[PDB]
Amino acid sequence: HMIYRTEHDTMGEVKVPVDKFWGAQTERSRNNFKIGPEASMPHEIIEAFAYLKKAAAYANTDLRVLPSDKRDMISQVCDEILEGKLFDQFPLVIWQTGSGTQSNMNINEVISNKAHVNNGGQLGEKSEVHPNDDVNKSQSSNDTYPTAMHIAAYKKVVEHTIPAVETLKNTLKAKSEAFKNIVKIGRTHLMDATPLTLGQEFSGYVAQLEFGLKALKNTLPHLAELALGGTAVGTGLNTPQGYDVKVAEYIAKFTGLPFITAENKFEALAAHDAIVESHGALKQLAVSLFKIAQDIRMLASGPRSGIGEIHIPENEPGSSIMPGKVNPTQNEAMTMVCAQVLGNDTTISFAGTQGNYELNVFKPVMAYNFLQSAQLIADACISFNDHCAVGIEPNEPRIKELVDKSLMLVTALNTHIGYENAAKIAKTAHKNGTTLKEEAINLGLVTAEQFDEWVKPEDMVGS
Amino acid sequence: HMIYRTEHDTMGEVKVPVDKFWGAQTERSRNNFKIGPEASMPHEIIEAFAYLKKAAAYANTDLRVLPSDKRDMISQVCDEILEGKLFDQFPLVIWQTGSGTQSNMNINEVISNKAHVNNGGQLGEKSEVHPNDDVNKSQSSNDTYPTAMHIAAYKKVVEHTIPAVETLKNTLKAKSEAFKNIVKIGRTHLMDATPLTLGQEFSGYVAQLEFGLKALKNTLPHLAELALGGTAVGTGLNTPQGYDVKVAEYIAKFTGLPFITAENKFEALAAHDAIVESHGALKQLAVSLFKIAQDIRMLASGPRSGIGEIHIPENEPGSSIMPGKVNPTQNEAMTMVCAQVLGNDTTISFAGTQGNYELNVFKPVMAYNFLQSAQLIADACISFNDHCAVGIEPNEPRIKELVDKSLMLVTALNTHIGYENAAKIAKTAHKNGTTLKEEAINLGLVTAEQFDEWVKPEDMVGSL
Amino acid sequence: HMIYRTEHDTMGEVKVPVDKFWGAQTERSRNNFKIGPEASMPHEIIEAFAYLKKAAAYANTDLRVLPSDKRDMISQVCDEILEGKLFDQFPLVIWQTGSGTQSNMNINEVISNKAHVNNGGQLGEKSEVHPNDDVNKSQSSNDTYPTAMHIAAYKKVVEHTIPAVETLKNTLKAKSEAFKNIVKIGRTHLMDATPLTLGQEFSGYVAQLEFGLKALKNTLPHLAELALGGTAVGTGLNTPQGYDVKVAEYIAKFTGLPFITAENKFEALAAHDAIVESHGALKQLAVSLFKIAQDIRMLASGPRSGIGEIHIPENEPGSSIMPGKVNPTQNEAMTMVCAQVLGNDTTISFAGTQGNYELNVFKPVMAYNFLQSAQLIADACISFNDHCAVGIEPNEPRIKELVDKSLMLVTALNTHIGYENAAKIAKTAHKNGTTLKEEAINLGLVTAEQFDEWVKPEDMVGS
Amino acid sequence: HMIYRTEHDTMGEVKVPVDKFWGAQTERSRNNFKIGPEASMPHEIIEAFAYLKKAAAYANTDLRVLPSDKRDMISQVCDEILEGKLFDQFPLVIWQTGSGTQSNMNINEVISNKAHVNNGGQLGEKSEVHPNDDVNKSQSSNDTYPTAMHIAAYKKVVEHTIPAVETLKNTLKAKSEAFKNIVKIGRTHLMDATPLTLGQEFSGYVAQLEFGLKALKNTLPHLAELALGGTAVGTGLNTPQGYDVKVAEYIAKFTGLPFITAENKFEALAAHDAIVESHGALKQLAVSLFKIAQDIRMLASGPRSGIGEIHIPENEPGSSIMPGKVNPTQNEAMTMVCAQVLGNDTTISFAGTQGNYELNVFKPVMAYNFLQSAQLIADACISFNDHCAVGIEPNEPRIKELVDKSLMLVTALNTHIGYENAAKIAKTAHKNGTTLKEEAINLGLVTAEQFDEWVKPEDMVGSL
Repeated sequence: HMIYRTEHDTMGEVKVPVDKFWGAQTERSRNNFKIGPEASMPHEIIEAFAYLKKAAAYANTDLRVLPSDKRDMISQVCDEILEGKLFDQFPLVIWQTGSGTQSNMNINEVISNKAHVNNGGQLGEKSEVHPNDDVNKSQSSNDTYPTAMHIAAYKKVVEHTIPAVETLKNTLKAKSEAFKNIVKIGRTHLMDATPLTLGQEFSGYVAQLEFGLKALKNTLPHLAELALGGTAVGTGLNTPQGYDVKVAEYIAKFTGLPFITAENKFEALAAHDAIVESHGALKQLAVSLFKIAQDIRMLASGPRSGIGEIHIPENEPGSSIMPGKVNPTQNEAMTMVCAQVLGNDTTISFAGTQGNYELNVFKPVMAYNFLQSAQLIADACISFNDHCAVGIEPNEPRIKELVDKSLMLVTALNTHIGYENAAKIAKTAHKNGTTLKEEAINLGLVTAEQFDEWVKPEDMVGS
Repeated sequence: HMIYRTEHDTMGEVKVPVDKFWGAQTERSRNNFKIGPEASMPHEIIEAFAYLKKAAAYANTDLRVLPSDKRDMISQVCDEILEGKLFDQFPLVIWQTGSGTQSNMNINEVISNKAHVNNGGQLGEKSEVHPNDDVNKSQSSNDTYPTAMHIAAYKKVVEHTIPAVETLKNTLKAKSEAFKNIVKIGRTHLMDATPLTLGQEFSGYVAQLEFGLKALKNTLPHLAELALGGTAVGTGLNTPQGYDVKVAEYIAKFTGLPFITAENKFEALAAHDAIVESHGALKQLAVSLFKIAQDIRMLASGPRSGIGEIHIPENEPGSSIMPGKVNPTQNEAMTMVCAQVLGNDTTISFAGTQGNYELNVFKPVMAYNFLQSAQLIADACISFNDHCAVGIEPNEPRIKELVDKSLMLVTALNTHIGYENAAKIAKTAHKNGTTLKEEAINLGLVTAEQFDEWVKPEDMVGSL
Repeated sequence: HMIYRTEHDTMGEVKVPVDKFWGAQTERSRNNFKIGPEASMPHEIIEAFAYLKKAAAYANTDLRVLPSDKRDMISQVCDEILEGKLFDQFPLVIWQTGSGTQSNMNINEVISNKAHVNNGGQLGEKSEVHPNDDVNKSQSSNDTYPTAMHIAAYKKVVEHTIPAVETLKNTLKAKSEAFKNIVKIGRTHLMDATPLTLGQEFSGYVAQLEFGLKALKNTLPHLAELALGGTAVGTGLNTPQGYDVKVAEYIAKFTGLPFITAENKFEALAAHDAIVESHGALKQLAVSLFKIAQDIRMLASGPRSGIGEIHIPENEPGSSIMPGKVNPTQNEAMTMVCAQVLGNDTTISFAGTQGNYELNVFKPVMAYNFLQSAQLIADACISFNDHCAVGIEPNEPRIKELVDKSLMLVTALNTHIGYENAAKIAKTAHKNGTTLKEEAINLGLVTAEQFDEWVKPEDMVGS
Repeated sequence: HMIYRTEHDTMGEVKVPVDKFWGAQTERSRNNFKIGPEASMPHEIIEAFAYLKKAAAYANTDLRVLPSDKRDMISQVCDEILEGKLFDQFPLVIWQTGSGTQSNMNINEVISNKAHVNNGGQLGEKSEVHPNDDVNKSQSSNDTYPTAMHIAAYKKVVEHTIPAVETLKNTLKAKSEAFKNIVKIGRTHLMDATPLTLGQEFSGYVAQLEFGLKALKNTLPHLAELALGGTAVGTGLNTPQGYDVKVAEYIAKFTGLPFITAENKFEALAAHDAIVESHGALKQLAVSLFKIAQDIRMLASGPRSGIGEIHIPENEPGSSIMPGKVNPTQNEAMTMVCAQVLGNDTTISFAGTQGNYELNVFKPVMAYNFLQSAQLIADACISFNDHCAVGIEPNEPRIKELVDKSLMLVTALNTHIGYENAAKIAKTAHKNGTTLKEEAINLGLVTAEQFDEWVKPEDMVGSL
C-alpha cells in the first residue's frame, strides 16, 4: 500500500512517503537515527520551532531581507503547526545530532512543502518557499534548537507545572486550616514524640511547596533569555542589524511570555546552564512532593494494623487476591514521578558539563528530560490533588486514642508534682500497659479533675 | 459519539467504551492516572504478561486446578497479544499504582473478554474465562508484575543489547587489527606524549566493551529468577504444590530463555535488586561507550582546526561550499544516550531503596527506566556501528605529521643522555619554537647522526 | 600512658580521657558510632553550634529563664570554641544519629566542663553549669543541629564560595577584555566553524559565572531561616514567649549574617529543602566551572600536536618518564572537584526526600556534603585563579595560522563573486591542501588585494 | 621558626622544610593545591604505593636492571611505610593532578631520602637511591597510580567490606531461624495484608545480602588486573621483558591477594571501568542495606504511636521520665551511609566517562570515593550488627494483636464464599469499624463456628 515520491540529492534518489510534507533530508534522517521509538522528539519542541520560525520570518521582513509574501506563507504553516494539525509530519527521534539539526531541517521542509500546497501546488513539486534560503533565513541549527528548548521549557513551567503545584498547595493550605484544632502525637525518628496539631503538620507541606514555587520562579529570568540571533557560533554573523532584539520581541508577542534576547550569545550556545538551574528547582519540588506523598500514605496506612490517623479517597480495588483492600495509589504515582525527576536531574547535570568550545551538543537530551520532569510534575500534582488531597479527612477517634495513650505528655506534670513523681507515673504506665491518667489517679498522685486541668494537649502545641 | 457499556467491580459500576476489550478496573485506571502520554506502559511489559499468563494457565492445568479448555482459551489470547494484535486494548500508563496491579488486571480483563468473543459470544456478556478466578488463578499482582519486568528485561538484554554491543566490539576489533602498524602520538592530560599504534589505541576500546559484556552477563543469573508463585506477600498462599517450579519451567519454554523460580520470594517482592544489579552493568557499558564515542570525534576533529587523525563516514549530502566538513552525528547520538543511562541509574537506585515491608511499590518506574536503557544502548550501538565505526579510516599523512613533531619523542634520548638533559632539550624547543633535533645540536648534547639513529617512533611502541 | 577519669551513668562506669572536656555521653557515642575516621563531624558545624549556644544563653537570660552569671560562663566557652582553641574536644563522626544528637550533647558537655575549669574548679568535678538544664535550656537536639547546619552553610557560601567565584569571574572578564580583538576559529561539534574573538569566547565563561552567582544568591533567603525555637516537633513547646525571634537576632548579631527565624518550624525540621535549593546552585556553578576548565585545557593542549591557541602557567613537572612535559594540573583539580559536587548533589537530593513525619533524620550527611561542595568550590576557584587563569595568554601566531588556513571564511566571498565561484575556491583549496587566498588568486578569480579587502576576519565577528 | 633546605627539579629550585623527607616535587604540589583539608590523599593509597614500589624493586632486580643492594634500601622504606611510621611525610591532597603523579613522586622522594638516612647520610644530601632512576625505574605515574588504586580498593573490599557484610548476613540468618514460627501481618503498599512469619520477612533481608555479596565478588576479577607495566601510554616502553607479569606476581605475594597483570594496558590507563563495575556492586549493597535498616526502624516504631512488632537494643542511658523510648541510632547511621554511597556512585560514573585518549585524569577522585564507600559500608555493617541486629527481639503480644486485627485475613474465606462475598465483609467492617467475624455473621455469609474453623493465620504462611 505504501506509495512514495522520489526526491533527489547528492546521495542519489530517496523515496519519501507520497503524502508526507517532510522532504529528502528528514527522510534520510529517519534511517540515520533509528534509536528508540519513532517520532520521539517532544511535540512541545516542534510547537516551539513553529513560534520561532514565524517570529524569524516577521523579523526578517521588517528588516527587509525576506519579502512579506513569503513571510505570510511561512507564518500560515506555523499557525497550522501551533493548532496541532501537523504532528504526523515530524518523525524524528530525540537521539539525533546534539544540535537538533535534523529537527530544524524537518520544520523547514514541512513549512516549505505545506506552503506550496497552500499556494495551490501539488506536494512534491518545487516550492515557492525554499527550506534553507527562506525558512532558515538569518538562522543556524545551532541557535534555533536552544531557542525552541527555552520556549518549550518556559511555557511548560508557567502554563502547566506552576499552576498545578499552586492548586495542590492551596488544597493543602485549606486542609491545614480545617485541621488547626486537631491535636495529634508527633513522630520523630519514627518514634513517639510530643504533640502538634494535624493542621501544623500539614502547614509544613504548604510551606515546602511555597518555597519550591519561589525557587522555581527565581529561575525564570535566565530561562527567558533566547539564543536566537547568535547563529553558528554566537557572533550573529548573517543576521541583519537588530534582528536579535526584534525576533525576541516577536517570540514574546506570539507566545504571550516575557522572552528576551540572551545578553551573551556564547553562554547561550556553549552551555545550557538555564536548563540546569530551572531543573534544579523542579527537582527541589520533587524532593518536597516525595516527602509529602510519603507522609500522607503513612498517615493513612492500615486500616487496622498501621497508623490510621487520616482517611484518603478510595478510588479503585487494590488487589484481586485480597478482597476489599484499597491502596494509596495516587501517592504511589507521585513518588514514582519524583524518583524519575531525580534521575532526570543527573542526566541534565551531566549533559550540562559537556559543552565544548562554541557549542553544547547535548541539546535534545536536555530538552527531553526537562520537559518530561515539568510535565510529569504538573500531571501528578493535578491527579494527586483531585484524587487524594481534596478528600483527606481526619480519623478523629484514632488520633485521640493515640494522644490519650501516649507516654509523651507526662512532662506537663513536672511543674505541678515534680520530675520524680511525673517519672513514677510514666514508668508505672509503661510497665502496666495503662495510661498516664490511670496511673496518676491510682498512685494517689493526681485527681482525675486536676489531671485534666494540668494535662491539656491543646495547650502543648505552642510556646 | 462515545458509547459505553456498564460494568462493575467490587467497588461499584463503571462505564466502559463499548468496543474495548478491557473492563471496569482498566477503565478506572485509565481515567484516574492521567499522567504523561497515554498508554505509556511499555509494550515489552504487556508481551511479558502474555508469556506469564500463558505459563500460569499451563501450570494450573497440569496441577489440576484449571480445565484444559480454559487453558486453551487463555493461551489463544496470549498468542494474539504476542503477535502484536491487541495493543489498542492496553491504555494504561507507567505512572499508575506502584505494584503494577492495574496492568495485571488489564491483561486479565482483555484475555477474559477476547476469549468470550473468540468463543462466539458478545463483548460485554459474562465470559467463560473469569478474569480473576481463571486468568489470575494462583496469582497476585505482587508476583506477576515483577515476573513481567524480569521477562522483559532479560529478553531485551539477551536478544538486543548484548548482540548490538558484541557486533560493535567486533568492528572495533577488526579496525584495531587493520591499524596495528600505524604509529601515532599518544596524548595524556591532552598533552603530547610518546607513540602508540592506532591499533593499540583501538584495542583499548575493544577491551572496554569485552569487560562490560562480561559484567552484564554476570548479572543474568539474578535476573533469571522469577517472583511468580510468591503471591500476595511471598508465602505462596493460594498456589498448588509445585506451582512455582512448574510455572517457571513453562515461562522458560515459551520464551526460550533460562528463567528459574526465585529462591526467596520475599526478596523477589520487597525489592528489585536484580534490576539495580543489571542496570549497573548497562551503566558500566554506557560509561565506556561515552569515552569511546568521545575519543572518536576528537580524533576526527577537523578538517583543519583540530586533530584530524581519522576520517569518519558522512551520512548526509553536505554542501558544495563546505568541502571536507566532518559531521560526528553518531558520536552525538551515542553520547546523549549514555547521558540518559547515567540518570536512569540514579532513578533505579533511588526506587530500589524504597521498598517497605513485603512489597516494593516502585515497580513500573524501575521497569520503564531499565527497558529504556537496554533499548537505547542496543539501538545506538547498531547505529554507531553501521553509520560510523565500520567506516573509520586513518589519515596516515596527518598521523605521521603529528607524531614526528612531538617533543616527547625526546624520551627516546633518556637512555643516552639522561632524563635531565632530555628535559633541557624539550624545554628549549618549546621556549624557542624550534625542533628537538636543532636544540639538541645547539646544546651540544647530541649530534645530527646520533639523533637520527636514536630517535625512531616505530621502535617506541613496545617493551625494551 | 593513657590516664582516665571515671564517670558514671545508668550504663555503669565509663572511662573518659582524664584531660578531655567531653563527658560520659560523648565517650559512649565514640564507641556507638565507630564509622569512618574519628572526629569527622565538620569543624564548621562545631563553630556554628558555638554561635547558637551563645545566642540561646543570651536569649534565655533576656527572657529571665537563665541567670546572667551562667550565660557568661557559657558564652566564654563558646568564644573559646569560635577562636579555634577546642577542636580536639569533638571526637564524634558524621555518621551518628540523623538528628546530630550526639554532637549537640558533645558541645553541651564541653561547655559545662570547660566552664567549671574556667570558674576555678578541677576537670572531672561537678560543674556549676549543667549540660542539659543550662546549656541546652529551651532547646532540643532536633532544632539545634539544623540551626548549626544553616549557620555553617550560609557562612561558607557568603564568606568563601561567593568571593572565590567572584574573583575568578573578574580575572576571566579582564582576560576577555584583553583578548577582544584577537580573532580565532570557532569549533562546533569539535569541528571547524566560523570565527569569533578569543575575548568573545572568554566572555561566555564570564556570563556563566555571573548567572551561577545570581542563582546561588537567590537561594540565600531560604537558607537564612533558622529552625531554632521549634524544639522537638516544631511547636516551640518549652521555649519562653518570643525566644524564636530573639535567639535569631542574637545569632545574626554574633555571626554578622542576616539570619531570621524560620516562618514555618515544621518545614524547618521535617525537611532540608533549603540545603537542596542552595546545593543545586552550587552544582550549577560546578557544571559551568567544569566546562570552563575543560575548554581552557583543550585550548592549551599540545604544545605541538594539539590545539595550542593559548599558553597557561606551567607550575610543576608533569612527568618523570617524559622529560619537560607540563600538564594543565589546575584544570584537572577543578574538574575533579566538579565531579565530586555532582555526586554530592545526588546524596543531598536523596536524603532530602527521606524525612518522615516531624523530623528529617539525615541531617549530618546533608550538612557534610553541602559544606564539602561549598569549600572545595571555593578552594578550587582560588587555586585555579591564582595558578592558571591570571596567567592565560594567547598564542597569537598559532591562532592566526588557524584562521588563515581555515576553509570556513570562504562565505565572505559570496556577495562579491557568487556562491559557485566561492565553492570552487573552497573545493580546490581542500583538494590541494592550500589556503582560500592561494586558490582565489591562482584560479584567477580574485586578486590578492581584493581578497584582503573582502575577507577580513575582524569583520566576521558580528551582525 | 620554619627552616628550609634548597632542592631542585627540572623546573627550578624549591625550598623544602628542612626536617621533611619529601623533595622538590612534593613541596610544589603541597603549595600549589591548597584544596580541601591538608594531606587528604587516602593512607590506603600511600600503603598501596609502598607495596607496588617494593614489588617493582624486586622485579627490577630479578630482571637484572636494579642492583639488589638498592632493592633492599627501597624495600626497607616501603616496610616502614606499611608499618605506619611515615604518614607525616605525605602532605598531598586528593585534588591534585588528575593522574596522581604528585603522590607517585611523593613516595619516590620519601623512599630516596629516608633510604639515604637509613644508610647513614644526612637528609638533604644526594641519595644512594635516585627517586626517578631507581625508585621509579621501569614505571610511570600513569601506571603506578591506577595500580595503587586497585590494590587499595581490592584490599578494602576483601579484608573489610565483605567480612562485615557476611557477619551481618549471618546474624540476620540466625534471627530468621529463631523467628520462623512467629506469625505476623504482612504489609503491602503500607496497608494490612495477609500473614507471613517474622522469620520469612527476615529471610528476605538475608537473601538480599547474599545476592549483593555474589554481585560484588563477580567484580573482583576485573579489579584484580593491574596497570603496572603499561608505563606512559600503555605500550610498556622502558620496561624489561617480562616485567609486567613479574611485578604483578610480587604484588600478589606481598599483599597476599590474587592480583594479575592487566590484559590490555590501554584499557587500564584510559579508563577505570573496574572501579565503576565494583562500585556499582557496593551501591547495590547500599540499596539493600537501606531497605533493611528502614524496615527494622519501622518495625520497631514505638513504644505506642507506631508498629512496635520488634524491640531493638538501647545503646545510651536514656532518662527516667522517658520509659520505653526507642532510639534507632544504628538505623540512622546506616541509612545516611547508604545515601552517601548513592552519590559516590554518581561521582565515580561521571569521572569514569571522562578519560581522553591514552589517560583518564580523574584517578584520585575515583579512588577516594571508592575507598570511602567500601570503608563506610564495612564500618556501618559492623556497628549495625553489634549495636542493633544481634539484639533484635520480637514483641509477640503486639505481633499477635496486629495479625488478629487484619481485615485481609478475609482472604481465607475466598475458597468458601468467593472473592466478591469476602470483599463485602471486609468492606462492611471497614465502614462500620467492626470485626470481620461480626459482619460475616450480620451479612448471613458465615456462621460463628465456620469463621473460627476457617480463619487461622498460622495456616496462611505457605502453599495449598
